[PDB]
Amino acid sequence: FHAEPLKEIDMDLGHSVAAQKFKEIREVLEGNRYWARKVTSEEPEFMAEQVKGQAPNFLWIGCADSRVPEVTIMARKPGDVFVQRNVANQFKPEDDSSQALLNYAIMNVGVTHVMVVGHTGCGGCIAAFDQPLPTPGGTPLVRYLEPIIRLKHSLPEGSDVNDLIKENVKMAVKNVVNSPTIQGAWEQARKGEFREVFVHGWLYDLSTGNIVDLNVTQGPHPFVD
Amino acid sequence: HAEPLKPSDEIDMDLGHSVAAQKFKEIREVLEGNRYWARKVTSEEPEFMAEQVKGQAPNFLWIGCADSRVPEVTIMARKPGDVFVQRNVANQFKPEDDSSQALLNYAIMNVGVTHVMVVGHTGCGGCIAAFDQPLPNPGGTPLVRYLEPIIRLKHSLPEGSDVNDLIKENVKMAVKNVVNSPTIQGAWEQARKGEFREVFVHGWLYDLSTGNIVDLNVTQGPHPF
Ligand SMILES: [Zn+2]
Ligand SMILES: [Zn+2]
Repeated sequence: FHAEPLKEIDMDLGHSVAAQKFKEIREVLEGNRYWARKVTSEEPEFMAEQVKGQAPNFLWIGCADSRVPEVTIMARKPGDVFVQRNVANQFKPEDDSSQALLNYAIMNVGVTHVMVVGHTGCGGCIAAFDQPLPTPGGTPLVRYLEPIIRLKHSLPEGSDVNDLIKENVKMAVKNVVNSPTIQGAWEQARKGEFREVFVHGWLYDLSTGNIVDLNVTQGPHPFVD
Repeated sequence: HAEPLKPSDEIDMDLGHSVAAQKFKEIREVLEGNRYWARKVTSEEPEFMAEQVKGQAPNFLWIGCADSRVPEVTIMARKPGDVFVQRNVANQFKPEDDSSQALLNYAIMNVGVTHVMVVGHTGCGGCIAAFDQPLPNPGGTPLVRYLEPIIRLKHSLPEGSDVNDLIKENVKMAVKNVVNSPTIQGAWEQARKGEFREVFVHGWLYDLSTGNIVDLNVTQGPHPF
């Protein structure tokens, strides 16, 4: 919603303790100062429009991996893409976090397209790839990765890391589709009570920089062409 | 002598694989933007793709909000490979979640990050939603269940406190939660024994009015000063 202008809060980056002690911190904050000056002057109305609220058309459900920033790789702007990022782009149906996020995207800010986006070189999948099925689960990671481990064990023999990565996107897509939020949106949309919303599964290919559609899109109706 | 196909033709052909790009101009637009981006990067930076294929070594972990107006890489003028990211509604880091705890630990132990920034933002709908709420009859929709700690926080703040006050305190609460994490504790105790690099936690506030990131100066490291 509506941002109220700010107000001890101190804007001069000369007064940031960390920026005084760490070059890398100063660099990033100075990067931000320069970004803001630049944008303020090439689109004086940008900051003003964004203070009013947000209307992203997309929700990106993606991985924490530093190589996969959604706005850069989709060449978008702030305000285009509502985002969840966690390790190995999971959307667990039991998770309040994820259901709250998905419901808010769709019902409160007006998202139309939901993309689950995996990527090659995904350490979550690479790590799940050589685990045994749980009886119970070593670390927070192995436990968190349980559904991806189970998934690995349902793959045809000779399947590689990229097959796991791909099926993990499709599994997240199914989890999203089976949420109350989307099932509810689709029930309404079918009857013309709500806009149609779509869930997509994509894979970002680190070797090319290209997003590849895995074509597992679903909407309120049979999605064929 | 034979000329390559022009980029726009190659891109149209490349996107033929995507059913949805054939159905939604919005989707085609984002996949075209991506392809133009990837072409450019590959041309200006012939070995970007090569290095990112090999692995990642970000110095930062960003713990931020899903809000579409707050993409970390854009507003800090960074490149892919610089920032490992968690994004959820209103930038929570719940100490009992395996997902957050696994992400944090993976970032420090596996990925090698040195700085963890909790970043809140003005106009935060997560905070604005928890400002209105009475207290846990134990939570009437999963958003309310997810915003409990912020709902709690809200009721502890002095009378006349506004949204921006809650947003700031939410960052500090999150920072407190990360610091109290087993991961941070065990990096800090290990570091004080001169066995691990020092890792630091910061609290930032992104001001949508100006585009500036405010350091709230709540940085913690293994030692004071
Ligand atoms: Zn990943
Ligand atoms: Zn927010």
